[PDB]
Amino acid sequence: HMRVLFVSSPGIGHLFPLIQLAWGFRTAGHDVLIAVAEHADRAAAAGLEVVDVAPDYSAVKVFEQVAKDNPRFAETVATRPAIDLEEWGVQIAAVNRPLVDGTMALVDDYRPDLVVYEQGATVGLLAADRAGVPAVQRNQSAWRTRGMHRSIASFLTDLMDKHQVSLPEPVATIESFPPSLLLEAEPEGWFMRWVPYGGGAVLGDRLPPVPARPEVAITMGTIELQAFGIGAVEPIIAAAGEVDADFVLALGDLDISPLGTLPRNVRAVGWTPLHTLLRTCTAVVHHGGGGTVMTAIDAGIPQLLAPDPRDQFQHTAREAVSRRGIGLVSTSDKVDADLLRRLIGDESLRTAAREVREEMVALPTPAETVRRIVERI
Amino acid sequence: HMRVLFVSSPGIGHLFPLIQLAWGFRTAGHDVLIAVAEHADRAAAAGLEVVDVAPDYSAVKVFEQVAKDNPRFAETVATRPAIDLEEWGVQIAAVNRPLVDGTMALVDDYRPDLVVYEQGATVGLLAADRAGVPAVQRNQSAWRTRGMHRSIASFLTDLMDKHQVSLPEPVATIESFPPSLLLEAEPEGWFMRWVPYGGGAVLGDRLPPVPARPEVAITMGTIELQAFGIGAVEPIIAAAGEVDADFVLALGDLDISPLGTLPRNVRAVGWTPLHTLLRTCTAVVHHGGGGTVMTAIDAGIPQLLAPDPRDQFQHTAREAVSRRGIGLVSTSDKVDADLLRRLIGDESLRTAAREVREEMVALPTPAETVRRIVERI
Repeated sequence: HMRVLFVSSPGIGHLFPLIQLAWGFRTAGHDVLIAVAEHADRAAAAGLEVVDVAPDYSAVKVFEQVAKDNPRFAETVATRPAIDLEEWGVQIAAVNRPLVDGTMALVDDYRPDLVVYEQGATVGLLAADRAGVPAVQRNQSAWRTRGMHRSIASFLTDLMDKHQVSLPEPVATIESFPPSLLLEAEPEGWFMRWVPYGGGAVLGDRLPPVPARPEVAITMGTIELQAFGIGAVEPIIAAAGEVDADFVLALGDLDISPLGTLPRNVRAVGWTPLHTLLRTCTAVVHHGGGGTVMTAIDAGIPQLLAPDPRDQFQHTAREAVSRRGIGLVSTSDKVDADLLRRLIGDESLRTAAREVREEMVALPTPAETVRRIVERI
Repeated sequence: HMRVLFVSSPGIGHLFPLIQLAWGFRTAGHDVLIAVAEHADRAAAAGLEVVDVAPDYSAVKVFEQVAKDNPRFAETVATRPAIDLEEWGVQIAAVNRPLVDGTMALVDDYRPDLVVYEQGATVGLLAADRAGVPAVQRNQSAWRTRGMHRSIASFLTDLMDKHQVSLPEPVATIESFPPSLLLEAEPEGWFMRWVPYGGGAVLGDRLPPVPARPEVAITMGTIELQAFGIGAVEPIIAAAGEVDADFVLALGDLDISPLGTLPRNVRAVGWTPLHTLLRTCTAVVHHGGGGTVMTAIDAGIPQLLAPDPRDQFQHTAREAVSRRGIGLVSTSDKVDADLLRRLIGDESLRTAAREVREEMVALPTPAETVRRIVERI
């Protein structure tokens, strides 16, 4: 019987792919606690206990750290898209820094027997050293770890001296993507079936009705929405109204009006978990998160990755999708009618999506992975 | 791979002990949906998808329906404590009635492969018949099922004709209480380790501090409080005032001002999940729900059951706690200093509580139970 600690640093997509593992551990009878520094209420709403290890976290202070430690990062590495996380070390370090004091304090109080952390959260690894216990890493997308944690730690040495901690290696790394979506393996890389989680939902007095014609979903994460705004979507909706398919627009629960008068074959829909919405869908157009890519795979439908041109974090997803052939890649500004027509019509996309789905289902479930983890330690 | 439907009828204690099973199924890769008729938001806050199968549910329309089907009930059976759930058939039927149309509709749309329902939710069993699939029952306390479902169904004949359904037997019944707390077995009764669930929480910037002195938890549930009122607890606190020990008063989210000044050895505390609170407690005084009894066992501490004298559903819990010796029984009006002193000092209570805890922990976890259920079907 164990006390297990889940560590998630701030950033899009970081939290949710930990939930199934946290529940897996709880339903196996272990004590489970999550440490986060944003969206603590979101972790609670998955029925979990959460400690906010940095109530004073500030994206502005994160950038001041970077300006201090690498004055030229902003006008160099940051202007082009991430292809390797280690080169973003100075910044990931800046993100991890404000979490350190509180995480160390938490590890002292809670005395975890194990630490599970998301990839971008080196603090997870230092937490595991402070406790002297095994750490298990959780990957959200196609990003290879390589030397990122050493790079990151190099920018946190004052903090590592203060807490007398050193940098260990995780005993296992759990991928989100199936083998054929990855070209290079992680050290001690473990594969795990993706089980979509998007938050709980009161769906209504019934299940969402099955639509007259099976629809194409155009969806945008409420956090990806804040940054780029509604500007991105117009050119996609405009494209859609020139296509032989019915489209459904899932922009969360945002005011749909300032877009304008929606094309007759595009209908807006209130928020539901993505996986709920896709059971009635034939394809999906989205921003390009690894979570979504996988949730689309779970639906066995083809997809189109169309992030805004200014998203610096969409590369690794794109290559995976292109190379394996489960979908199409473009940018939000570049989407046209012909591309959407190809999404619905190019059968080789569906064949692949279905083939990968079959590949992913054969992989260990969260429940089985918990079991494998316990045995390994 | 299966679609699994969870059915919970209105009533204190009905929903929560389904959560661990729902999570267990989801983490094993299955589709999971909860059907409720009250507190749909609570089920969502455990990260699940919920359908409200009776948006117009009314405790008042319920009371009227029994006042029609059995006018003598309201002043006979309802005035003395349930010793037998079957005797309450007319009312349990009334409670299930408004859920039938919606649940039948849901089963047609969702096509579940398996139904899991809490004990007082006969509709679960009719839903399983509609689908032609196995049902598994979940018990929350010591109540024996015996002939309750047949008695309940006998009041729902018009609705069974309408939906062309018959009443099946569950293929298994999952107990909340461990063997030595039970005198009589369910047919195909299975035992399962209790893993406390009270809802997620943002605990703060740290874990609740370990207190100066070890404390006796005086607790009462938020919904339990809406029924009985906050005055039902003055006496217990007054008593505590006169005991050379320390108490922590935990009354959910409730405004606590109506109790006025508290004795210097009783301290109020904001809401956390029960299991979190009891980590540092040495004993617990509570209203007597089966969930709470089991959460106290999981803490391995002795307990005192002090329900309001007007709680008609207290009996089965009482006998289990008395007979096994894991705690003391009284009513809220009757609690005195000497009884509290006994709670803290009678070592035989701790020995038994610890003994039962060891018995419970050796039972199958919810993860292992899911696995047993799938094998059985």
